[PDB]
Amino acid sequence: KLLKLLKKLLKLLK
Repeated sequence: KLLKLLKKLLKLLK
């Protein structure tokens, strides 16, 4: 789902 996609993109900045 596109909700877990937000966590997959978060590790690219945090």
